[PDB]
Amino acid sequence: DIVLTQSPDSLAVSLGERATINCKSSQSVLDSSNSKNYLAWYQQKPGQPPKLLIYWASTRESGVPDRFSGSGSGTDFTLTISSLQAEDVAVYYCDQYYSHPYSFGQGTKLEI
Amino acid sequence: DIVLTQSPDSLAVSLGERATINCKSSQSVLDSSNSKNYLAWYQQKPGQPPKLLIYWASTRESGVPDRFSGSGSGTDFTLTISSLQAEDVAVYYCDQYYSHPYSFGQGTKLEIK
Repeated sequence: DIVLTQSPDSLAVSLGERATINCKSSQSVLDSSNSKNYLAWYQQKPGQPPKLLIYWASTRESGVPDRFSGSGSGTDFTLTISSLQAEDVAVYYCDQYYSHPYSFGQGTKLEI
Repeated sequence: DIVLTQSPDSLAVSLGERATINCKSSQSVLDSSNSKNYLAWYQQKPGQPPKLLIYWASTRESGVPDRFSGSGSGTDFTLTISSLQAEDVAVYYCDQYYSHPYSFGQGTKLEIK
C-alpha cells in the first residue's frame, strides 16, 4: 500500500513570506499513460472539514486563492503558499488517489 | 457549487448498537451516463488525517471493517456503523467529487453513550 510522509511536521513563517510543505510517496503516483499525478492537497482548520486546494498535483481547485500552488511528480511533491496571510494558519495534508487504498499524509501544521 | 449537509451534527451511541449518519447533497451526484454516485465517506480522529471508508457511495475501501457500510443515491446518502466499538469514536464526513469545487460535509461527531 502507498504511504505518504510530509515534511516538516510543523512550519512557522512570517506574514507575507513563502511557505513550503513537502510530501513524499512510498511509490510513484504518476500514471504513465495520461501523464497525470494522482495527488491532492487539502487545508483544514479547527472545527471544519478538509478543503481541497490542489488536485492532479498542480491543478488549482475552484475558489482557492491563487497564492496556493502545487508542484512535483512521481514520488516528490510540494505545496507552496507564495505569500502567507493570517488566514492561512491551518493543517495541510497531501492525499493520493492513484491506487487503493487511497491515503493521506500525516499533516503539517502551519503557524505565524 | 454542490453543498453537502450532514445530520445529525453529533450523536451518542451505546457500544454494540447501530450508528446512522446521513448526508444530503444540494444537487445530485449520480452520473446518469455511468450510474455512479461520486460520493465518499471519511473517518477522522484528533491529530490524525482523514481515512477513506467508502467510495462510489457503497464500495467499502480495502482494510476497512465490514461494520461500516454506505448506501443511498442521487442526493441522499447514509453511513451505517453496525456493532459500534470504542475505537469508532471520531468525526465522520461525506465528500462529493462529482463537480468542482469538490466538497465535504460539515462533519458529524460520534461519541459513546
